[PDB]
Amino acid sequence: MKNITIYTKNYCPYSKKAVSLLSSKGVDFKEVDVTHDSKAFEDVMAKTGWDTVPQVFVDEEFLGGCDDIHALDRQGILDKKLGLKLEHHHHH
Ligand SMILES: N[C@@H](CCC(=O)N[C@@H](CS)C(=O)NCC(=O)O)C(=O)O
Repeated sequence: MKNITIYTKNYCPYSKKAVSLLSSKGVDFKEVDVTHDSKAFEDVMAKTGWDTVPQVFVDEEFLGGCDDIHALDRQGILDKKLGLKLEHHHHH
């Protein structure tokens, strides 16, 4: 399983919706609540240059926010990013 992390705040509808989407995918993931934690939020802001929640990561790859991960899903490429099963056809 990949290391999936989402940074959230408890008043934010968009972080709640992103968590919901991730739950809907059947993956395990770590939620880091930064509602009350300036240091943790600043550390992540330094990493991405983004100053909002949610921020979603898969093994150090930053996928963005609520809008971004929903766009990835419409594009059909969120599953792959999250570590869901890949199928390959082998031909001789
Ligand atoms: N369109 C963004 C919206 C993100 C956003 O506006 N987050 C707000 C809270 S609801 C925020 O991080 N405000 C700064 C803060 O709450 O500290 C997304 O898709 O993630």
